[PDB]
Amino acid sequence: KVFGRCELAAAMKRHGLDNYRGYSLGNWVCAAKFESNFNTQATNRNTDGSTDYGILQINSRWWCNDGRTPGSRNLCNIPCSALLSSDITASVNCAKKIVSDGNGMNAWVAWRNRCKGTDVQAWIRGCRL
Repeated sequence: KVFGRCELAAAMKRHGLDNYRGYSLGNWVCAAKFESNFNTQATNRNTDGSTDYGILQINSRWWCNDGRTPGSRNLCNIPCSALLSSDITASVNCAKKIVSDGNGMNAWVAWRNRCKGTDVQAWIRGCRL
């Protein structure tokens, strides 16, 4: 599925991301925009044997199990396939786990590079929430 920004904002809010651990909703929408262009199927296969999965491009070394990645920790306790669902349940819960394990949003390279320090509220402006 390719989300729209406001549709994604509303789904992320229903899953509790608005101000989760100090990150206002626009941060999460901005991260998704630049990680995957809102595509739940986005899959980026790296040369270290890991892969980044789904709308938030969560990586298979620490976070989800794909059975092909060296050093696997599976800290979200999910198959990476769950991160490719059209419904964002697994991706949101795993994003929460990343932060609950002491990582900022700085875990998402696209957030660091496209979102941190900008007017991220613009990503939810004019959305029904």
